[PDB]
Order: sequence, then structure tokens, then C-alpha cells
Amino acid sequence: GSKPRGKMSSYAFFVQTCREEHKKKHPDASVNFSEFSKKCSERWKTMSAKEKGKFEDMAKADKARYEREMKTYIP
Amino acid sequence: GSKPRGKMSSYAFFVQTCREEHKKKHPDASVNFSEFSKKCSERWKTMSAKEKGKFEDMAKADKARYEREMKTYIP
DNA sequence: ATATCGATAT
DNA sequence: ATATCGATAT
DNA sequence: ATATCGATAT
DNA sequence: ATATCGATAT
Ligand SMILES: [Mg+2]
Repeated sequence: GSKPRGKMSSYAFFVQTCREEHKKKHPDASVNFSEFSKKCSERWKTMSAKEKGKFEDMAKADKARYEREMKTYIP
Repeated sequence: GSKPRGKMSSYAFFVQTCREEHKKKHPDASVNFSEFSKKCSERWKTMSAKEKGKFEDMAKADKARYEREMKTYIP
């Protein structure tokens, strides 16, 4: 086998949603990576635990994917 | 210890020099990652075999770094 | 360490 | 797999 | 890309 | 066994 992909954190899932939002608001634009990161991170800082929760549940699931795949990985 | 950093390819070393060039030509601009990557890769394609050679020697050395460090890595 | 945002190369 | 280009969070 | 590994065909 | 191809993992 191959080395399993690293764990995707709750923030990593959240960044994907930021990019979705951004695409709808600016369907044309190239992403300014530096500004985009700063904006997502400022938005995440102000989110409540409720809004966060769905991203935490994605992360819990990927933590499970990762633990499962690592069982069989032989380096 | 920690996992050694992955091998830096001849191109990865080149992209650092592209950014240097770019900063001198456009000190004020934020990097458009998508466009930067496309321009770096066009430049790499047309760069002379002599110029490329120096990046290939950095990569050879980093390969040696990596092989040495991996001897003592325990996952 | 490794991942996201894009594109790319080794 | 892993790295670059920037900033960031887990 | 590339180094390495396995299956196949000889 | 060995030469080759081409998948696999990096
Ligand atoms: Mg990485």
C-alpha cells in the first residue's frame, strides 16, 4: 500500500466551504491565496461552536478514515 | 526524531528562484498562485540545459541529505 | 507534519 | 508522496 | 519525473 | 534467470 493521506482538520474542511462561498460571490476571479487564507481564518475565529460542529464531525470521520488506513500501512 | 523533510526536486528549487525574480520585477504585487505556477513552468520548459543543471545538482545534494536522514527515521 | 486554497513538477 | 509559490490551523 | 518492484515472456 | 514493460509509490 501507499502512505495514507494526512488527517484533514475541521479547519481544512472549512476552508473548502470558504472557497465555495467565494466562487459564488466571485465566479470569475483567480484566488488571491494570501488574502483568502487571512479572510477564512478571520471568519473561522468568529464562528460559534454550533456552526463549527459540522466541520468537526467531518474531521472526526476523517480521523477514523486515517486510523483505519494506517492499520495496514507498512513503511 | 521527526520525519525528514521530503526531497526537494530540481523544479522545487527553481520555483524559489522564480519567486525571487518575480519579487524584483514586481515588488508590490501579491502572488497570483495560479498564474505564477503557469509562468514558472513555461520558464522551466525553455531554460537552457546549463542553467537547469545547477538546479539538478541542488536536487542531487538534497536527495543525499534525504537518504542520509532517512537512515535514522523511525515511524 | 500535514492539510486547505491552484497549478505544477519531480 | 511531496514539494514550491503565502498564510494559516489542527 | 523517477526509482523501484512485480508480472510476464523468453 | 533475465530482459522488458509498465504499475506503484514517492
Ligand atoms: Mg504538503
